[PDB]
Amino acid sequence: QAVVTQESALTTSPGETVTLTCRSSTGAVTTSNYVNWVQEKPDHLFTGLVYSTNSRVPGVPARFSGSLIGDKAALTITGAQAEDEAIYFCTLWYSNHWVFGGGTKLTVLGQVQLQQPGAELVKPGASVKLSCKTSGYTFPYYWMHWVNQRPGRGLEWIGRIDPNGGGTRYSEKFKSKATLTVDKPSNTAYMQLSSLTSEDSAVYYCARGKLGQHFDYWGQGTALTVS
Ligand SMILES: O=C(O)Cc1ccc(O)c([N+](=O)[O-])c1
Repeated sequence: QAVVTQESALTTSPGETVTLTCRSSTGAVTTSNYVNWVQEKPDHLFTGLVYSTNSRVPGVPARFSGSLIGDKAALTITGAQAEDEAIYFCTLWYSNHWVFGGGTKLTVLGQVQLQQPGAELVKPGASVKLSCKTSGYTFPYYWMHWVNQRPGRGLEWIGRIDPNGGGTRYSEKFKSKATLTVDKPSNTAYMQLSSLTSEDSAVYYCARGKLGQHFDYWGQGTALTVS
């Protein structure tokens, strides 16, 4: 599997410009990798910033911009603000799966809603169905991705579902673990995990997508603990 590499840490000062980069171990990053940039703030708060290389997510401050610089993708912050101190992840599409970079911790010197329960404790060998209740957009016209993050580990794409017909795609790691469904009348996406083990303990995120536009809005995550 490809490895996506980002600077581990970078420092900027308020009002300066800083550029983060995102490299592919397979070769040059291209627009066919549909690179997306997401921002993590404390307490698992994810915000989509840029999708498909250079499109800014509506509502995101205009000082964020995405581009390709030679071999790699780049996120530039033009006039860093104090609140931009955060972890920035890129993710790349490799024909049939998403791979997240390891994230850059940026130090700054000095309507759409996806709703998830905060936490749930479950027993091993059981199954659990996690919910992602949406609002502020026409739910059938967008896919829903699911992503997890084990403690101290990186982000892993689980899969996605298209509510128009229920078509799914799963990562290799989750292809026999997760079942995605939707309930259109309640505009809710579901992820069921079966045969739970302690290694399933993680925060599970839902994130919106569709062809050409992925990970622009995120749920707050459900911290699932398997005893
Ligand atoms: O948006 C694109 O063209 C990339 C893409 C294409 C097909 C997919 O199934 C998919 N996904 O996320 O599972 C992503």
